[PDB]
Amino acid sequence: GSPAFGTADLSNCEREEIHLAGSIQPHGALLVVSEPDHRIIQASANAAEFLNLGSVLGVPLAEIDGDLLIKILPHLDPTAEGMPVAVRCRIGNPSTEYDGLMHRPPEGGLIIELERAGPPIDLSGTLAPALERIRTAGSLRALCDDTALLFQQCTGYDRVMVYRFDEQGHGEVFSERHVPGLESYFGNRYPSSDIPQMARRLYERQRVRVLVDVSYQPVPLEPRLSPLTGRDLDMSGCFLRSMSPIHLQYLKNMGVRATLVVSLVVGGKLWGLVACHHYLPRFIHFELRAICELLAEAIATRITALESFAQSQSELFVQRLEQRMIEAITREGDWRAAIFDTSQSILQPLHADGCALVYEDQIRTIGDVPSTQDVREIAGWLDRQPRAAVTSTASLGLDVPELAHLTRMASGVVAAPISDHRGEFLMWFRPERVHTVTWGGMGDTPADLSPRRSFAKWHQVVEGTSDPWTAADLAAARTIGQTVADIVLQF
Ligand SMILES: */C=C/C1=C(C)C(=O)N/C1=C\C1=NC(=C\c2[nH]c(/C=C3/NC(=O)C(C=C)=C3C)c(C)c2CCC(=O)O)/C(CCC(=O)O)=C1C
Repeated sequence: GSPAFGTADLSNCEREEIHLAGSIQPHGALLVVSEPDHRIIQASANAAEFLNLGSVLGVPLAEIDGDLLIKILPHLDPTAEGMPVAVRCRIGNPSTEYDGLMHRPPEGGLIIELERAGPPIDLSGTLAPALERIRTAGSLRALCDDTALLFQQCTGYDRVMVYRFDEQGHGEVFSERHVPGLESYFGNRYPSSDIPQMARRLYERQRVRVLVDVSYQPVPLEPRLSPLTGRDLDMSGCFLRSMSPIHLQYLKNMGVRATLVVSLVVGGKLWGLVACHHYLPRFIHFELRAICELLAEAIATRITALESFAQSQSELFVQRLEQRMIEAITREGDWRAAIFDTSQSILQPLHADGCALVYEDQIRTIGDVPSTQDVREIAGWLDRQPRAAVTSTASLGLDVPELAHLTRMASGVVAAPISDHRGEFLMWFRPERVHTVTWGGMGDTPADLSPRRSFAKWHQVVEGTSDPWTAADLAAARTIGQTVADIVLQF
C-alpha cells in the first residue's frame, strides 16, 4: 500500500506518508507536550543543543528555563482565537529568543515548533500597495503576472512561478519572473502526479511551506512514535516538517537549493501555488510569512471576482445575441451572419479554436475545424441515437474510435442541436492539447526527475485529449444552442 516517509520510489510515491515524516528540518526544534499539565513527551533530537537545555524529553514545560509556558497559556483560553498561533519567548541557559508556532494535531497533544527570533521588523509598508495591485488587476493573466513580480520583489527569490492546476490536477507554469540568465519554465506543464494528493491537502492545511536548504540532514523526533497513540505523529500542521527525498531530488536536479511555496486556495480548493525557488540556501524573516498569507488571500479573492466577472460576460454575450439576430434578419433575410465573427466571436464564450454550423445541409466554419466531410461524419454520429441538449467530449477518438483521425483538429467537440429535424447542430472544437504549447522528452528513476521529463510525462498522459469542457463551457453551448433553436422555430 503506502510507503513510510523516507522510503518510496518512483512507482509508489503517490502514497508516500509525507505527513508522517518523523523528522524536521535542522533550523528549528519541535516539542510535543501533553495536556493538561504540559509535560514534554516527544521532541526533535536536536532540541537540547538547539534550545540550550540540559534535558528535554520528559521534563514539564514549566521547569524549562525561560517563559515558553507562560507565553502559550493565553492561547489555550477557550474563548481566545487560538491555534495555529505564533508566540515569542525566551528559552534556555544561555537565554535566547524564539518564534514559536503552536498547534494541536487531532492526536498526540500540543505541538510547539521553535526557530531563532531576529529583531522585530515591520513589513506592512509592503502590503497596501501590493493589495492595490492585486485588487486592481484586470484579468487572470494580468493578476498572475503581477503576482509573480510582486512575490519576487518582496521575497527576493531567484525565480517565482505561479502554477495553475486544471480540472485533472495537472500544472501549468502560468506566470514566471526570474533573474536574467536562468532558463525559463514559463508555459511548462506537468502531470498531476508530480504533486501527490496528500501534498495537495498539505498545501490547503498550511498556506506557507519553507525549505531553507535542499541539503539539510533530517532531525528525527524522539521517540518517533507518539507515546499517546503508539503511532506516528500527525505532522500536517508542522512548519518544520521534513520534505520527501523524492521532491528534494527533483530540486537537486533543477539546481535549486531553497524553496518558499505559497498556496492559492479558491472556494476551498487548491487552485495553484506561488512557487519561489532560490539557487542558494535561503532563510527568511518570520514576519514574511504573514505577508505571504495575506497576499495569497487577496489573490484568491480576486481570482474569484474574475471568474465571476467572466461568468456574467458569457451571460451577456448570450442575451446580447438574441438581438444580434432579432433585427439582423430584418433586411438580409437570414441570421447566420450574426453567428460568424463580427468580433462578437462565437468562439470565445466556450474557449474553442473552431466552430461549425450545420443547417439544412449547409455547413459554415470559423477557426480550426475538421474537413466539412469530417463535420458530416460527426453529424452522422450525433444522429445515431437520441442525445442530450448538449453532447460533449474531450477525447473524441477513444470515446468514438472511428473518429480517431480527427484528433488533430477535434479531440474536443461540444455539439448542441438547433432543432428537431436534427442533422442540424452548432458544433465547437478544440485540438489535441499537445498543440497548445510544444517542447519536451525522456525516461525514469529519481535521478531522471526534471522539468523536461515532467513536460514529457505530461504529453504522454493527455495524449488523446483536449482542454476539458467546463461547467460554464457546457452551460454556454446549452444556452447558446437554445436561443438559436428558439429563433429558428420562429422562422
Ligand atoms: C511520486 C512522487 C513525486 C514525483 C514523481 C514528483 O515529481 N514529485 C513527487 C512528490 C512531491 N512533489 C512535491 C512538490 C512539487 N513537485 C513539483 C513538480 C514540478 N514539476 C515540474 O515540471 C516543475 C518545474 C516546472 C516542478 C517544480 C512541483 C511544481 C511541486 C510544488 C512545489 C514547488 O514548486 O517547489 C511534494 C511536496 C514537497 C513538500 O514537502 O513541500 C512531494 C512529496
